[PDB]
Amino acid sequence: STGSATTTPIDSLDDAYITPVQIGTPAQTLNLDFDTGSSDLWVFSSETTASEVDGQTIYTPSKSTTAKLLSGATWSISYGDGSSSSGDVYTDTVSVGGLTVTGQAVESAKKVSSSFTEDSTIDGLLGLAFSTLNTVSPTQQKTFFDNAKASLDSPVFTADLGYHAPGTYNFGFIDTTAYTGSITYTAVSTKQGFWEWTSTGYAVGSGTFKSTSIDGIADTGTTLLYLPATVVSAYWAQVSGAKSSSSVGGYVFPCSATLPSFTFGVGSARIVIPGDYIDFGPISTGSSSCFGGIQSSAGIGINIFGDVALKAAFVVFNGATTPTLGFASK
Repeated sequence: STGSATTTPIDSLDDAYITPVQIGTPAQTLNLDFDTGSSDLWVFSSETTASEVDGQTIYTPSKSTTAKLLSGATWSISYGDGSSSSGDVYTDTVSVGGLTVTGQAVESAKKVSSSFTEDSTIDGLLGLAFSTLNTVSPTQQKTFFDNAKASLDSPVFTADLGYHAPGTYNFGFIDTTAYTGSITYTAVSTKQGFWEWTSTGYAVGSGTFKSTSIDGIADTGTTLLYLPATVVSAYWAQVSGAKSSSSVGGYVFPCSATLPSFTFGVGSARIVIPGDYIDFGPISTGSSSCFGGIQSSAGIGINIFGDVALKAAFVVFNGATTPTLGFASK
């Protein structure tokens, strides 16, 4: 089997992407944030505290004839951005772009943190990291991909995120029309439950390539590119007027400035992030100060190849017995 679904930016800055997901019988369609940096499929629901729901579409398990309580199961998650959610668990039928999993754990939120409430466009998350990170207790649950894997034509999914435009998540096949050149595959460590890999270096604009190992995660659920402070400083030093603002919480730059591209290494191959992808607009409405899309990972504890990086490539998440990651230009 295979599946193919369009993913759509939530706003004009590509702050996140939402993909429609069918849950239950008859189908309830929710727009979920596909997150290769986590491993829970959780949704706003009829059980979510009413004051914490503000425009989201909810899953109502009582209206699904295939929903079954996962008795005794609870879940609770906190994300790198400080947001969180928790609740109980049902199993139900979940379909993405034509691909159907029966008995998928659907984690129903009883509580969500303010950032989730305040974002009306995201109805939940669909985790695509390794199932070892799943928070369901007492019995850890499998991700949608893990459940589908054995049935897929090939045990892979791909992320093809658009710049200020829709893109595509495919399951079970590689669309050879969706990228240019070849796909370069690189080793993955699953030791932290992430799609963790090592970039071979970077360049800033037309500058020479610096060969240096950068361990980080391929994370579709993180908006920006977070790299070591040395790398980030080298980038922003090439932008007139850029500075790190402690009050704002990262590098900002005048929108009159021209942003250089940023290249990262995948083996001997190179992915070029165009300068425009690194502009995240005014820090506040009407401000001449713009927020940068490359920021320091110092104090996160890990480097994150988030959407800024991933949307510059066609990315293969290869879930073979020894997982690997593939990157192609497009």
